[PDB]
Amino acid sequence: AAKIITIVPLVNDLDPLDILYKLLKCADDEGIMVQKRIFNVHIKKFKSNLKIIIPDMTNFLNILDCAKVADFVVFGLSGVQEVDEEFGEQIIRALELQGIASYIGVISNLSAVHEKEKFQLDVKQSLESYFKHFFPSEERVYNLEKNSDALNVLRTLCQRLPRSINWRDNRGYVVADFVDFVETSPDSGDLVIEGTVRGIGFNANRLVHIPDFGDFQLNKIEKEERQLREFRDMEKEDREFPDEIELEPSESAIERLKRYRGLKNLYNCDWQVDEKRLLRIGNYKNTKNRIIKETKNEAQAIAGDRIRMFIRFPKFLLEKIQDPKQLLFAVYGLLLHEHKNAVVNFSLQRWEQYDKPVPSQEPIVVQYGVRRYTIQPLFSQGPNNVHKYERFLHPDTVSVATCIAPVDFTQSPAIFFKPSPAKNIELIGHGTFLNADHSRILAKRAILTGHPFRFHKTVVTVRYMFFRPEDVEWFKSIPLFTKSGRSGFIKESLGTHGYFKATFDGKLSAQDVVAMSLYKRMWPMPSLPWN
Repeated sequence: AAKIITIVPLVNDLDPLDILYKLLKCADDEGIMVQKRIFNVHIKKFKSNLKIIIPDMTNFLNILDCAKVADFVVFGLSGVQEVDEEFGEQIIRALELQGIASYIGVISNLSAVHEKEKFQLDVKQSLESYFKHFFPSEERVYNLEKNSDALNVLRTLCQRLPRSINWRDNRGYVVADFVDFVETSPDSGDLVIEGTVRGIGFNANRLVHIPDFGDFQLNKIEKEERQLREFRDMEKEDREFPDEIELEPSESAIERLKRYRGLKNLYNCDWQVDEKRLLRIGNYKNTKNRIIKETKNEAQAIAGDRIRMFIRFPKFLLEKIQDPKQLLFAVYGLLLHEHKNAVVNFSLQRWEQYDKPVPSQEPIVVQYGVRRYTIQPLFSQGPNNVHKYERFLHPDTVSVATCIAPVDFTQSPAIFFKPSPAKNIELIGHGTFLNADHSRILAKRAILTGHPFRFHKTVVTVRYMFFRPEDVEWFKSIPLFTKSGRSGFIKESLGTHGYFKATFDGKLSAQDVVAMSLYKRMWPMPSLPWN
């Protein structure tokens, strides 16, 4: 069974094939050297097989995807060019946040630094400290031009036990060496795949996932600036006045507040899980552990088995499949029921240095594990089982983004992004799949404020909350409060423009602000896959 190595140059001045040559050369075997993008090589020197993947370096997602399947990631650093904040640095961060196995840093490049040798070494040392910043396990950064440093790296790749990646190792996966098709019906056929099994294995009675194609059945197994400023302005509004609603004299409160219900305090909410065909799960923690135990047991092809895998595959997709020795063709097992949609909950924290606002309900993409979906999330905070909906992702804390997507039964890392011609993509967030839990109720608050201005001992009279008597009358029965902590109730309508009379606990002043609080139940939205 081969160790999967992928080479990731963190600077565009580095040629990935140069790193490969230097690594291969320090095995005295000119029968390796003469030998488009994914290579199987024997190392008769450490008696080891390596499968070396060079991603398409001009596609961020392809990079991420080669790194997923990797046992070792070899990072190329540059002696003369700085790592780019917007590209290579982001590769480092995306690589860790999605889950990375083992990793080693190299320079293929030192001689390009045309300065005294104390200087060159101190550039290496500075690369070692930039690297240690992200990968503390990694003291040294290996000079691939010094033979004995090249040999070190090679020996490690061949012999050292790889680190593990939870989400991908608790499902099965395979990197395809050969891919061929076979007709069986007019509309479809068998996509035949050859590779070594990794992970927990495969069972023919299960589904299989190919990015970016979808889920498939197994037959058998053989051995721009405009939108920004508007969202920015709404973010500022919601920020200064949450969750205020300002009625105008012209409009109807009955019609504006149409889906809202009376509710002061959020711990007193007694909404059921009623109606606005999804999977619902008793306890997520337990069934997760049942499913993984189950699939491990029922597996028929086990890590290290050479496999011929027949996948029920439609013909119109054949056009999109490209050479498995040039781009990566990988196949991930799905666990029981990961095909089925459910009310799902991720966690989410802004990316480093991400300024732009990220509002609820807006098209965003998640990668979680290997899957990628366009979701429309509802944000809220970390109680009594109901949570305050927040219209915008808060500034500097972790939130819960809930929606309807297919369940994940590892607890895959999550990375959130939009497309944006940067590196054709815009990285906005990161977190992990927490949950299927349709008991999480999302409630959106609305605050109406009014000004008390006449005081007859017991009775205050208030204006500019409502602007029509018939609005005052519709909402008569919702409790009032003041930000100073008093509690109240509307007595009667007063006049014709929404003045009302209200009685309260204590005495109020004309500095006091009286308010009314309403909540609207917020329903998780559906999502669809992304390619």
